[PDB]
Amino acid sequence: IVGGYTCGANTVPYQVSLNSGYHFCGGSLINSQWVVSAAHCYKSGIQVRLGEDNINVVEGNEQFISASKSIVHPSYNKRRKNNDIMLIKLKSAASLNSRVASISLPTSCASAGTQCLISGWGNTKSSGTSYPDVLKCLKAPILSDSSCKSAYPGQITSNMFCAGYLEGGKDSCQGDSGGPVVCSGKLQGIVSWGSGCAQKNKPGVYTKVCNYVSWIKQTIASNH
Ligand SMILES: [Ca+2]
Repeated sequence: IVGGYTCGANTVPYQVSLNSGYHFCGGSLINSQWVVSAAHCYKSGIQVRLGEDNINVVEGNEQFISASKSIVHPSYNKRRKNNDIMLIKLKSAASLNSRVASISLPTSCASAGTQCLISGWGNTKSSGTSYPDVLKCLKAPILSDSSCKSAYPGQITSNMFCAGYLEGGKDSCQGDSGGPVVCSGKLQGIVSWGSGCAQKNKPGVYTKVCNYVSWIKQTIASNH
């Protein structure tokens, strides 16, 4: 996250870190056994780390649980980043508490101008790299269809929305991928892609979670 602020320990209790001996992507806990992240985050050997603040120090409240299933959308297209969504099933159920909590899936799509909370341990610099110990946060509005598509001619599908700031300076970034965009208490976005980070006229682009709710429900139901 570029241009954000320190969330404070466990204030985003559905934020998880995906770890393969290092932090590489975010995710969102949607029930005690399942995480939503980005398809582009797929790899084998995924460990899910819940209850994190400082990802470099054991502080208490951490729960680490291996992914037992990693399910990339069957239509995920890598070059176009279309359908950038992945479900992770945890080997065992997480213990849910004030510091490890699920986030609700939307019941409808959000609108342009809606203010959301985007969070992550991703790069904090739009020029060069700096990685934070503790979870960072950014409030950002959802942009109009027209603005999103002007920003990224060719590239915007209906499973994508832009959120953030055209003047530059405030964005998600590398390492935030798969992480949450939460608006009015609902998971509406998944950090997906953008051209650099926090660049003028180039806002972040996010997986449109409202289109995937039935797919999410169906995939879980059939992976019992
Ligand atoms: Ca920790």
